[PDB]
Amino acid sequence: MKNDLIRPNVLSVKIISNVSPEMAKKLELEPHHKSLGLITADCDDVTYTALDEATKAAEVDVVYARSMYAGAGNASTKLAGEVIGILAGPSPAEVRSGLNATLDFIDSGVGFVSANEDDSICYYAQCVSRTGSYLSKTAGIREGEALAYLVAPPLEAMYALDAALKAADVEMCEFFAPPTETNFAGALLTGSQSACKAACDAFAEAVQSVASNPLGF
Amino acid sequence: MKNDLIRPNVLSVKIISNVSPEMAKKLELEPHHKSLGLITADCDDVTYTALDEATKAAEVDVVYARSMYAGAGNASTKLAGEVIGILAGPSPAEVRSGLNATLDFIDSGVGFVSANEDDSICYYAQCVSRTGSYLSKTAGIREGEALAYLVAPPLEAMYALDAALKAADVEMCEFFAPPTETNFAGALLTGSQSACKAACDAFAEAVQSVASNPLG
Amino acid sequence: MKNDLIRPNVLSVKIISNVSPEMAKKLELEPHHKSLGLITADCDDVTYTALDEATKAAEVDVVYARSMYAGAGNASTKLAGEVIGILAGPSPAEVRSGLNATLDFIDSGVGFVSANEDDSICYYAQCVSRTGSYLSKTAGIREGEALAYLVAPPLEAMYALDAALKAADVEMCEFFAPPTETNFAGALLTGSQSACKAACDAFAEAVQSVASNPLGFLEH
Ligand SMILES: [Cl-]
Ligand code: NA
Ligand code: NA
Repeated sequence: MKNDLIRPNVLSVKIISNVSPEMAKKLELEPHHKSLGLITADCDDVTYTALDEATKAAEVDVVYARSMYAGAGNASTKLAGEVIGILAGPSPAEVRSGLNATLDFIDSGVGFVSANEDDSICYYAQCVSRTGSYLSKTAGIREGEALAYLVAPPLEAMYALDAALKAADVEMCEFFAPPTETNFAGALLTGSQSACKAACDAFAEAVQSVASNPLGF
Repeated sequence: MKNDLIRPNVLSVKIISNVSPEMAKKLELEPHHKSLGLITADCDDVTYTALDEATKAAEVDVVYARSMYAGAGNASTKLAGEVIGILAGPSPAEVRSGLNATLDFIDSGVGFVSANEDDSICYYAQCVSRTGSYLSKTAGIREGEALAYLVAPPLEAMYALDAALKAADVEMCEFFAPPTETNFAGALLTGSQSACKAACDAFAEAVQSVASNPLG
Repeated sequence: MKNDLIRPNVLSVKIISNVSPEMAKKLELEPHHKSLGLITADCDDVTYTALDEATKAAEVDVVYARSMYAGAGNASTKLAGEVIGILAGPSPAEVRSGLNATLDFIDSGVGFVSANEDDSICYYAQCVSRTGSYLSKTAGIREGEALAYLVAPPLEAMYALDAALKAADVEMCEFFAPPTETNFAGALLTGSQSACKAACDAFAEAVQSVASNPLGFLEH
């Protein structure tokens, strides 16, 4: 239904001790990163937000994070979902803490929101009040600054990003040009917490406007 | 069934009147681009042809044109389809004129055509008699010159492109190396209108030939 | 079930005699690339291995080879599968021999293997004893050198690759970072034949290990 949360799910979790030199080199790991935590899930941008939160709760860095082509609904295998993330830390203890924090966030009630009856249009309008080390690096902002994390399907996102930019004193940090691997689009916007919230609200309203009247021009 | 039109459908259309500077930058718009026209549909190359047609009698530029991964049949949301296009113009009125032209073309009877009994193989063989500003730029020809816009699934397209090039006095301008985002392939060929027509006919026949004997 | 072969299937095969010069240029064909063999199939990495074999068996080069987005299961048309390969040679006969060698290999018993009961996790762990001209070029090794060709879905692959690198005296030549077009991941590793074989076995076991307990420590 409209305004329902689309529930995100974790599919697979694994820890590696004493990562191989070859893999460390290929992943451009820092010397302290001896352990890796792997995770996959069926919702990419929620998971990216979750991994960022994990960098606040534990001594881990996000060293790999990528989306799958055509989204979770089109996965051909059980554990692929639509995202893989890799946390790195000095030992399995730090990594375990980071994975647990990631899991907790994914199960916290955050998620994409449905814009219609059969949940075939949905969006993400998440105000991150304090970034961790991953989304702050992605956006090119100081760790701890706020972000509006806005994602919707391609036309909805372009229309709604424009509305969001006009509604608040925010800057465009990163543009996810359509298509992302999952055939969405969006942006990371920064500003005061107030400004990011205003942008989130305006984005949500604008996506809903297009969902309610897709051919109205 | 074979030779049936695969009807293209427009899914969403919206106009942005006074585009924000932040978006103008990320989209690399020109200073005279004040308004945007957004469109999505369930068939990309038809939409690209329609956008180009819109540039012919309206002051609009195609500033964004991208296809969706794995095509319209694999779309996960209702309005994504398999293409997004953005027109930019001096005003919302002129953008609307541009979109009106685009929509008219998409509904004109152009489209992908089925090559077999269950429509599981299809192709585009469109003679663009007179290009606009978009496809002429893409192919590297003069606005107003002709193109054969040829698209099919990957093996069929390679086989049929060779057939078209042998059949007609045309040059390859742009090659859509397999896979495009939709897992198709094709090319833009240029030449006289009669040569592009001869290319189109030969392409269609060759795609049909492969569909009829894919392992021979 | 676990250890079942996922049978690879060829969907289309065609020969172009005397390719038009216009095509020949865009495909980056060489003066002796006068004719083309085209093949599509529903399994990409087995086809890449097969095309590499063809370069040993016949006077052909692999001039084009790409995977389709989101894999064969999501193909929208009948013949797209998840891979297109193009062989080129001096004559239709050498291309014909090339394609015959490709087809022979694809039906040889090679393939992805299931890691679980419903075959929803699968992997490729192929020891190429002696590379042809295609995979050697891809890996940056000399033709004739051995490779472990390792592919699995993203988490399984990252885990099992790291396991294979620890298990055997191999080096990573090429990393297929997740996602490939098919939403898999893997690598080409080189070393002696026995070492590549050791990496393959280690890769396969590590993928099976994840498949048998996808949620790791959450499940203990
Ligand atoms: Cl674990
Ligand atoms: Na699908
Ligand atoms: Na079974």
